[PDB]
Amino acid sequence: APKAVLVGLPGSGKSTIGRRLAKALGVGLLDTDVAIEQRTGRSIADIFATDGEQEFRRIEEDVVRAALADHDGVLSLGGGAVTSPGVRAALAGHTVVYLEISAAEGVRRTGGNTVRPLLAGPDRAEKYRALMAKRAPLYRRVATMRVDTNRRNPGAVVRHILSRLQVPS
Ligand SMILES: O=C(O)C1=C[C@@H](OP(=O)(O)O)[C@@H](O)[C@H](O)C1
Ligand SMILES: [Cl-]
Ligand SMILES: [Cl-]
Ligand SMILES: [Mg+2]
Ligand SMILES: [Mg+2]
Ligand SMILES: [Mg+2]
Repeated sequence: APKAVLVGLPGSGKSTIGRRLAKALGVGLLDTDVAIEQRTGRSIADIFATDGEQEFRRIEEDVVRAALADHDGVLSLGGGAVTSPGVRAALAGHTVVYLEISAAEGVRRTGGNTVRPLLAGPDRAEKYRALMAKRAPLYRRVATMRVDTNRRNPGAVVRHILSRLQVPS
């Protein structure tokens, strides 16, 4: 089972923190989005476009539950995985790190040409605030440690992480 599970919105640092936290703890990183593409042979975008979000969430839930059982390092969950009650259920008892980010920073950090079915222009900032508003309680419900990525250098938020895992609370 994973040493840590990372949850948060797109732009919250899951891939980069994942990377730094993993190096720090000395294990591998798995991203569930990558795992979905591997198992299905399909792009995330294609699944949403052709089969739709609900089918994506079912696939995602199965991949996440498997990953929680089978992987021993750091696991990063796609930003919408916590909307699935079965995912929240499976997270019970794990160490779960919520990477908190404000809308402005999150919006800035997601503004490239990455394909994002749920965060595509125009009015991306409105869409991001909507996701935040809906998902905030769900991240909070599952998380065992929260870290602020808004201002801190990454390598730092991670110190908060490696240090935190280690001592009581
Ligand atoms: O907000 C979402 O529902 C999604 C976030 C993405 O994960 P990241 O947060 O890893 O980009 C990816 O799973 C997909 O585009 C759906
Ligand atoms: Cl790494
Ligand atoms: Cl899901
Ligand atoms: Mg980096
Ligand atoms: Mg893809
Ligand atoms: Mg299916």
